[PDB]
Amino acid sequence: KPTLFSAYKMGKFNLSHRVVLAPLTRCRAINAIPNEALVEYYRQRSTAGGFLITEGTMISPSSAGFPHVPGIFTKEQVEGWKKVVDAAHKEGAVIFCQLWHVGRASHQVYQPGGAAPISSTSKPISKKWEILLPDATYGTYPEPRPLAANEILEVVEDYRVAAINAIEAGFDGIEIHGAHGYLLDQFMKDGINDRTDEYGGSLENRCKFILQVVQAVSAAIGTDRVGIRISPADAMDSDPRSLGLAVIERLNKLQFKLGSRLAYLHVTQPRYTADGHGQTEAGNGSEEEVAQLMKTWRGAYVGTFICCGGYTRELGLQAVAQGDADLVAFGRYFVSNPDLVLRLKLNAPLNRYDRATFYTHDPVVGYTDYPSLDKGSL
Ligand SMILES: Cc1cc2nc3c(=O)[nH]c(=O)nc-3n(C[C@H](O)[C@H](O)[C@H](O)COP(=O)(O)O)c2cc1C
Ligand SMILES: Oc1ccc2c(O)cccc2c1
Repeated sequence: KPTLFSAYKMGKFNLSHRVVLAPLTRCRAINAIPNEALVEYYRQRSTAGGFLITEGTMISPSSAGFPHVPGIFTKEQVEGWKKVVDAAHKEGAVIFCQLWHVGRASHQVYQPGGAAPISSTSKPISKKWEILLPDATYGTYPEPRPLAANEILEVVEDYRVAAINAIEAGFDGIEIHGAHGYLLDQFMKDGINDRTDEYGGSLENRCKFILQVVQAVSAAIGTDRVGIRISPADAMDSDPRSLGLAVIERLNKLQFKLGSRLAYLHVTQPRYTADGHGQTEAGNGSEEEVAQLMKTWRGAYVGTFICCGGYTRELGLQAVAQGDADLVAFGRYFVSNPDLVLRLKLNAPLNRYDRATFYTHDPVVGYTDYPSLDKGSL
């Protein structure tokens, strides 16, 4: 029976355990170029046969909504990534690049020529939320511009190019960021998508864009090198269950048509504890609803399932042992615990993470200077 520390065949790739580095935007890729800081950060977190997913990576100049996040749409960026990927591979890691377009979750300061961010809609994220600016202040999300159909195809092409570039850099594959209210989610979620054309209305129409992206990148680099991340549960849908199942149905159908499986489906879940980790005491209620959603979605998807969001050591063990997921990703714990895999294997204490340096730009401080367990001198 599978455990969290058991080997796994993720289609093309042999993994030695089920602990995954979740994608984590950290803003250390100064002027969008992966650098020596990123090399050491991913190297520190690499294990033999361990799966790593990079921070969200720009597919185009309009795809940014954070400062000093890496791109993979220029040769200079590809060359920077090669150094990261080579180091991870030297440690025996398998590593995927997350392809990220933020859509309306941006600001004029992030956009070429100060243009409006692009989206499904003209409606902005409400003033309830604010955006981190390059000068360490917080700003207001602006009104986005709704894409025309031909422009949506231009973005699909940007994903295709980014995937090709990822493989050129040596990445084992890519993950489509279709979660957390960013561009593709702005089309999926009926709370955001108020379009009246062929990209709006039906679940079929709302899933069109993300399916076109999956189709294009699969054609470019192979189904077995493509993972997809979603989060159906200011980005809400009136029926998260049906939305998740709608995406899953279309992925299953595409796999059956093309004759092979995608690398995986990756789904995040919300939590209801004070610190966002773990389970509430035996008898919230929204937690059981969400728990059931995750099992329903996994059950419906034909292939590898990665769960993420508030997983503890115990909940990760249970998810794999009970068959709820094949792989378990960890985000915040991996910020502060470079050797998180070893710490989980030993049930060792976990370093506290410092949220104040999640998105600062120092190559060392709060980035590569969290300690591993003392290995001593053999
Ligand atoms: C600082 C930070 C950066 C993140 N960056 C990304 C990202 O670039 N792409 C993404 O899909 N999720 C991102 N996430 C969400 C995480 O991947 C993860 O789903 C979330 O932190 C919940 O998992 P956890 O409880 O293990 O932290 C980020 C989260 C944090 C805290
Ligand atoms: O707390 C979060 C959750 C998701 C995120 C994402 O999808 C991209 C960048 C930063 C993020 C921060």
